Amino acid sequence: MSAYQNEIKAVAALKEKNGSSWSAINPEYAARMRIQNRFKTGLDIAKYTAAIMRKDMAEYDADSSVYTQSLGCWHGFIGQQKLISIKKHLKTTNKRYLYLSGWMVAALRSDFGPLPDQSMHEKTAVSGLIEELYTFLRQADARELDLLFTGLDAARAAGDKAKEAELLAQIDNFETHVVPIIADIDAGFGNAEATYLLAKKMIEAGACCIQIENQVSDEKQCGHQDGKVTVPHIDFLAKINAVRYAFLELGVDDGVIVARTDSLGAGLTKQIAVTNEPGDLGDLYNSFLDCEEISESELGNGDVVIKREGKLLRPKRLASNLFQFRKGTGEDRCVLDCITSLQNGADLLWIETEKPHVGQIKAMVDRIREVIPNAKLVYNNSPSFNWTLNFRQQVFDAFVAEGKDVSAYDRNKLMSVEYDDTELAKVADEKIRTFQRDGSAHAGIFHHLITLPTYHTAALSTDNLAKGYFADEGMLAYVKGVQRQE
Amino acid sequence: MSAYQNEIKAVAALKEKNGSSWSAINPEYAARMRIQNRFKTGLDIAKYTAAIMRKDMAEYDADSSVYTQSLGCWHGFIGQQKLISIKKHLKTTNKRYLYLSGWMVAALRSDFGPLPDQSMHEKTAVSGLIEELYTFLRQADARELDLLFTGLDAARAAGDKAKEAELLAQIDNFETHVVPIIADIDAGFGNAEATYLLAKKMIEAGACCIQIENQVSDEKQCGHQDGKVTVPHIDFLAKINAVRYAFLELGVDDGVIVARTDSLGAGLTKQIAVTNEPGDLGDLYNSFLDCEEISESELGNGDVVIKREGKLLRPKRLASNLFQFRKGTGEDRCVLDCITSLQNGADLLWIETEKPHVGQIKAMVDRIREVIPNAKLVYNNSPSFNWTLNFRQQVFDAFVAEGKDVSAYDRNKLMSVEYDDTELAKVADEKIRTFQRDGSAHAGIFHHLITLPTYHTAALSTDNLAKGYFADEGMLAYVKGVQRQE
Amino acid sequence: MSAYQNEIKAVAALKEKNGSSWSAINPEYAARMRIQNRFKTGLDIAKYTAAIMRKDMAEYDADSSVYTQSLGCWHGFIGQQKLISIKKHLKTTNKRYLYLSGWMVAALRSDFGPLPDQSMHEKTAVSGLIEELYTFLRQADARELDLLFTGLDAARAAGDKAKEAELLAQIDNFETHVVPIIADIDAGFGNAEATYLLAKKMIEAGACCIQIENQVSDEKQCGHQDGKVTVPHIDFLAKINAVRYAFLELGVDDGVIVARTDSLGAGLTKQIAVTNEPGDLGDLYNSFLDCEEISESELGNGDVVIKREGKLLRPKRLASNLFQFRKGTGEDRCVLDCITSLQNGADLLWIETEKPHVGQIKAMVDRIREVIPNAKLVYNNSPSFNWTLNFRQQVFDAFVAEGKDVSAYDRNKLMSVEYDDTELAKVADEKIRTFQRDGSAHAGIFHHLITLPTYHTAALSTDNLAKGYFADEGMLAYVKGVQRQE
Amino acid sequence: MSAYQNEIKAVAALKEKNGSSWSAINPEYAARMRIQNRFKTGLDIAKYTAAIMRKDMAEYDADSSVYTQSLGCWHGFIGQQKLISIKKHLKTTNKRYLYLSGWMVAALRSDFGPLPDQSMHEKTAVSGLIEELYTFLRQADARELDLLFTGLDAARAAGDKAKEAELLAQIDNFETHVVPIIADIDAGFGNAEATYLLAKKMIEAGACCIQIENQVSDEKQCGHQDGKVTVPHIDFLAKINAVRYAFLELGVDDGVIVARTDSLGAGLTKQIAVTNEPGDLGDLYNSFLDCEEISESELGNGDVVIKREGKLLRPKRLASNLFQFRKGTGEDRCVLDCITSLQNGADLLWIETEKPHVGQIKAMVDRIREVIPNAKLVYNNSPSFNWTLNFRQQVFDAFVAEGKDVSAYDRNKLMSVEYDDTELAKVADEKIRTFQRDGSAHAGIFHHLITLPTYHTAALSTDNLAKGYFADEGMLAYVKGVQRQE
Ligand SMILES: [Ca+2]
Ligand SMILES: [Ca+2]
Ligand SMILES: [Ca+2]
Ligand SMILES: [Ca+2]
Repeated sequence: MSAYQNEIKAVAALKEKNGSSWSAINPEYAARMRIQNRFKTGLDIAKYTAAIMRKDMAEYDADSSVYTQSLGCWHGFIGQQKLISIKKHLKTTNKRYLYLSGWMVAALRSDFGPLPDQSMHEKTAVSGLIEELYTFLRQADARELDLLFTGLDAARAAGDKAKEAELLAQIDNFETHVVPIIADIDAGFGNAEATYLLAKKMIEAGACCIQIENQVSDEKQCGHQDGKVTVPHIDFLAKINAVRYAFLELGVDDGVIVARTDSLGAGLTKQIAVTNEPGDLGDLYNSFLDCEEISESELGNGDVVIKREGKLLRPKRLASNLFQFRKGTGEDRCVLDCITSLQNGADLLWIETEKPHVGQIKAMVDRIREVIPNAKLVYNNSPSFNWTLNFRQQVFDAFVAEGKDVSAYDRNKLMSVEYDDTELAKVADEKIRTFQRDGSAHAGIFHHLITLPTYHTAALSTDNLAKGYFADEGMLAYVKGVQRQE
Repeated sequence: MSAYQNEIKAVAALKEKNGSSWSAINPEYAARMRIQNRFKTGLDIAKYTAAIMRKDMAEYDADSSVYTQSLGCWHGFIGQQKLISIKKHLKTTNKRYLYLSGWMVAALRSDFGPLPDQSMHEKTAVSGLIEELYTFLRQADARELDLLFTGLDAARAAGDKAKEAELLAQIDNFETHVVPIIADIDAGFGNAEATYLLAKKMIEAGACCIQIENQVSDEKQCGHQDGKVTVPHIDFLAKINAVRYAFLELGVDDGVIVARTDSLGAGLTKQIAVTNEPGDLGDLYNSFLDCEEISESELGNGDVVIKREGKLLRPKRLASNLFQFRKGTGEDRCVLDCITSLQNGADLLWIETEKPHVGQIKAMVDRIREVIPNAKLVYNNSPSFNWTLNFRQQVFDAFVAEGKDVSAYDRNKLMSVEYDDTELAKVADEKIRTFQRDGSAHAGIFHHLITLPTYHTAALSTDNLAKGYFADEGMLAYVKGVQRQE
Repeated sequence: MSAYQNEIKAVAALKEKNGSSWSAINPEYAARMRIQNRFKTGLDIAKYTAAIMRKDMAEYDADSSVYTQSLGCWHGFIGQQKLISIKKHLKTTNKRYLYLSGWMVAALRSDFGPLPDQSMHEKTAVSGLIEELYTFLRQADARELDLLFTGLDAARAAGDKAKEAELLAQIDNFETHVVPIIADIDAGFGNAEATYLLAKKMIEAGACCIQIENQVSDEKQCGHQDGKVTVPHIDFLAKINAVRYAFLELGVDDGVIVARTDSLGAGLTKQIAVTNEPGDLGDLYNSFLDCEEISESELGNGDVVIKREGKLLRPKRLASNLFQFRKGTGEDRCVLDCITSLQNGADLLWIETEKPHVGQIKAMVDRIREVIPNAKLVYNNSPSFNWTLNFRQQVFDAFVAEGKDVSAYDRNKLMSVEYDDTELAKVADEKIRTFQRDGSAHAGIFHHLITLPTYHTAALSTDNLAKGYFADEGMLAYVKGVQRQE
Repeated sequence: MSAYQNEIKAVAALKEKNGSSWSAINPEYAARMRIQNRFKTGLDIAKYTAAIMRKDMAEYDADSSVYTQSLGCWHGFIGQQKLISIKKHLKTTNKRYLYLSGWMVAALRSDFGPLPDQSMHEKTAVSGLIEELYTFLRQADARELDLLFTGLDAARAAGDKAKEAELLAQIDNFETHVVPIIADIDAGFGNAEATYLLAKKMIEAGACCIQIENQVSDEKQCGHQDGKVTVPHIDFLAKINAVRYAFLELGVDDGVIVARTDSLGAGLTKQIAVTNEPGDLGDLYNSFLDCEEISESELGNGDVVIKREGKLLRPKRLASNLFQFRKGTGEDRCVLDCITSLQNGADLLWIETEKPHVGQIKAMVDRIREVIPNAKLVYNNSPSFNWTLNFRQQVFDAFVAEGKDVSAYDRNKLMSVEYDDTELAKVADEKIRTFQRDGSAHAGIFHHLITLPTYHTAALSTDNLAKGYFADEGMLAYVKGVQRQE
């Protein structure tokens, strides 16, 4: 028997048990409400979506062409219209997820108004947006099912048996708009206990996947090129553990943790790591510090020094009480971070990079996979990269191997108003088009997202309408720009 | 002295008064924060914007070409990007307002998820959105002023006196993003006391203008063409009075009330109005009831009858306990509604119509203005009208006067895939382009809005990106669709 | 195996399945978190508590001495301390519920500040308080279980096997603080669809029982003694049905609906009920109208008249457009209301009375039970009754039967500073003490509550401390008044 | 002219200006609404209350008997009933403030449910409670004024001119329930920018006084007796500056900053302070570190050492990466903290102590006042001190000076069931009663508060009712315990 039939039977039995006092209750109508509300709680969503993500991860492991994608959405309505569009044009939700952007929560969803991306807003805005996204996806299910039940009644009123049968099949095979979300928790908005508390609220809202990072965003030195600040592994691993316990408490056994490393762009640290024996994680972290040998006499009062390899050394230290890593150690620290995360409870990796470059990320993933062979990445196709410059430049240098042409193209004015229609341009655009496929084939990327794309699409579409409506076009700007497209 | 200078002086004096304990306080830095926060409370916004709207109403009275416009915005970020676009392209905020759409609050901003437009959501979502819109507009001011103060410091560091002087002038003449809002309160979300309470919260959030309606939206009969339900004038006038007292309590002497009538599409009423003498408002309302003379013997048990003009008559009554107005009385009731509103405390009118038709609205406004000569309308350029059909049809019939052509155009397939490039089409589009101007010149329209335009622009722009990104275009859909435009 | 053991086994198996990457996860620690979070969602609470209430209703049906009690609580902390006190002193939660007072939500929990009890506040404050109450009860469970697991670890560290065994038994037999709540939804905060929407949110928050009323609180005439306003049964029954569908959609098959009638104190109605044949519910409702025969000539213009029993009659009508019921029909209308509710989907009754009087309520319940023999009441032991006056007066008149004494007691100054120690006083206090038992034995009362008792206890306890602390007692007022008691 | 008269005149003039369309507006009624809403925004409250606190601080400086008091309140209703009680019994609000307890926000007001006092909850709960407290105080004003205007109308209806005149005087001299609040911001819930953002929201809600602390509450080692963790002065001073800029931006020139030091119970620090020359604040902070001289050969790999007074020393360091201060340096660090705070922008001090002991606090204040002679304290009369033990013990040892008795009293069983009626007990209670007066006379205490007293009073009063109501007393527990007192 179908889910719909089973629910009609179930409500009819309650009606019978309760007798004539329930005479006004219509069992088929109640059944439709039940079918229209498949996911009654956020934890039901979290368990359902966790299983989907685990299946997708296994299918990617078997075939690197079968990867997953998402766009960051800053409101339930934006997520809803994205999933409606996916179903309309692409016919299945399979391999499409939501992304919860901490940047967009800070920029758009705080009671404080727009804030920078430093975990300064009220942390309930994060869990609030997850719940909102799933409320809107569940309502999209309910509306489409209601339309199907309306057509079912119309088929019945016309005695059309074939159409009734096709609609009942569409109802039984209905594809929910509810999909997995990768939810950004920043660094947990506090210590490990605070991380657990927030993760728990995010999972109760429906999240099957939590992304957590090893940086201290509120200590960035904007005046330094690599001004981000990392914590020792023990601090970050404790937060991974806190997120795991939130999943476990709630019964989401399959919950997914994405460990993000910011080490590539982080030249600083607040702490010197505790170390108990040489070669352990504390010692490895401290090994990257930029030190100098200063005689005990040449040392300033209050200077801080560390014993490394039998000598007392002075790590370079800013006025802000931050210590510096040696230049050029970003990649090495990322690889250590990532291996350590997968060895200690993370499920997926995120390496924050400064440009979209398949070879660069492949190099790091190859080093990681010589230790953890199926290590999988979530990759931010960042909206703050200038994709055209990066890729025309990338295709320029790919020429220089046997690129005859080279001299015909400057390399400094490549991004231009008009280098269009050139081979470098059509090829650059093709490399952009295949970037995700190529990174998933060669650099272990399981999931491709853009963090804040719908910030820009909402701004642009508002500007494009306002620009006409308030000026000579008046209502024609709306009719042409909006009404004619839909 | 400029506002900026005055604030530097003011903070320097406090620093001096407090002595060396305030040595770390930088008076110019504090002054910039004060300049960046011109509107410290919502009531400061409400008073500032009320004066703007009153000025605009006076300028429209003197010159019908000088009208005002707004688009409905469903989030602070959408309102913010609209005002940023206005300033970028059109160089002034003058004559541009915000509109708070009750439909979009119901559809998008409730803790219940999407709801129909029946005042069923939590009413604090309405005031919450007003505050959010003004938080985002105030932040846009702060960000642009911060950029100007940054350029001021750079001019000073370069010893560039002319540029320093130009920037100080740009700071002193800065045009705020804060503009008036026309805020939809539906029918007040309750009785007159409840209306006052909500209005007060909306005005405290910054609203200088409240739009209130005479319908009972939660009693619509969707099964009737003119299924809306009105209340007797005494009920509606009490709510106008409640809104006035909220403005007065808060000191917003100049607050604006828009009285919306739904009578054109309302064929029903729940109440029979109390009347004390013939010809008063109660009697006029009841005069429009659709009655029939039934002998006391021919009357059903429990039937309800009214004495009109010396006879007992039975008003037509639905099973839902609603009474029917005579067909064709919509316009007459609208004119009575509107005259009554302006005679009893409203400032502006809104006549809800079923199509964008200048002659139709002019006819009603002419009747109103023979009593109230400067009566002014707020006109919803409704997004649910098919603008192309309506206006090609309107231009078809404008031909038929001496429109030779007529026979060359069907009138039933006018809206078409390809009647484009015809004279009827180019002319229809021109009529759309000039619709607002023409209605403001001929039909007393002070303000033109669209209620839910940014619902559609957000949906469309999300669909247009998703359609490519998740299919073969991948990142090229974002680079082309988004990054290349901005 | 115990729940605790089963959860340790379950987490150990996941740890084994996942391998050394989960080495830091402690299965017993995770198991404790699971035991400490028995009720992971509000719907789990609603189903658990609904079964308790159904069991209690059956046990009351078998034995009228086994009734249930609650106190209204206005904050999660108040509910929590009530349940902690119950467990400490009375050793079981059995037969004790929570009550959610709509009056206290209006007075205390609105974003508007204190409001009168007219459903004018934001309706999400109602569901919000249910969730808060259950959050605090769940946290009380977690804290007490954490203390038991701490003692378990201490027993183990001391090698005390008997104590370890007793603590494991206390953990396996732990009695949750989570109990049923009777949740006031007023009249649904809107129409039937709105009622469904709010009920659904209240049930998702944990409520197994919803109390809904047939009055229109925002139309009370405070200037009339019996100034409340009722709706026809069809309107109220539609709202009962809406609440049932919310329970059914959510899978809370056992959900309980309390139908409250306000007819005893309601002399008015806004509507004249639709009636299709004599004797139906519409006709019965209209039968109670106070009408007068006026000749068609003697009738005012616009007067409204109804055909009852072959004649045209004019129901008495206020300027407010409300119709009057005949005096002395309150009880008859209550009995009709109640029978109708139980015949059409309600589970329990609430008859709002003007004084605590067992005989008065028994009279109505006897009439109801001659139709519905097991009809059960929820009875508000109202805090706005003067219990001492009512009951000394009640005991005075119980004397007058063969009460010799009568002359020794005035009857007008009975409530007095000093009629204490009299037989009338000690007996009046005893009648108060046994009031609930007696009403449950003789008047069908399944549940006794007080609506807003913790409003008064919080006010009193704050006043009693402030009165001393800020005056000569200083810190001694706190030490004596607070610290010495606990 | 009175405020009331002036407002009647003001509204009558608007009515006249607007003409007959405002005929329904009653100017006296509107005037009453204005009088009933004296404080239209939180910033109006903050400026009004800041001036009160500054006046009180000056009056305390002139006379140490004129000090101020508050009780922590966890809900607007609790604060409201406290101020109502003050006005009823003590006839003026003068010298009584509110206290906003961060502990009670964590324990009671978070969306997460009860949390420990570690700034882990959503920070908007803090500002939310300030706004709620002032909403309830403003409503208490409105209700009492409404009662006075009702009596005014009754006097007029009786032609009683003397009573009309007395009521108008009571209206013109009405004492608002709105008083200053000392608002706990913990350590700012983040860095200095985050502190500013939250302070701004708290001041906009009405707070004229912000209390900020130098500890890192989320790093406490509960396993250490003095397990709190401090930050170097530069970090704390930056947060003082952030709070000052919030006051200044908002125009609250008179805003008060309370700098709380936790150094007395803090034996740890996460950071070693940056120092530029000997004797500066960084060097002074580091001077308190507990170091040991270890030969470069005897040092572990990765050990951290500091140069102090020409030698390399190893500060004691926990596995948690925290450094230890020398035992017995708590008082010295408190005195440095406090002097530094008043020298760098704080207005008042708070020294967190472990027992209520006038001599102990006087000792520290004397050291502070030899540098800052009018330094003033806010003193927490902590509810977690056992006041009876501490003070019977204090009075026991005050005997031992020439206390003959000594031998008659043990000193270990002093707190007892029955040492009552002894001279030590009556004297201990008298010392408790005069503790605040004595500390204000001898130890510079301007303000005495209890942090979480209404947590306990609400728990106790709920338990005391539940204990009877649910057991044999039934309704008599409410009538006796509640109804008879009020
Ligand atoms: Ca992030
Ligand atoms: Ca509306
Ligand atoms: Ca109620
Ligand atoms: Ca604190």
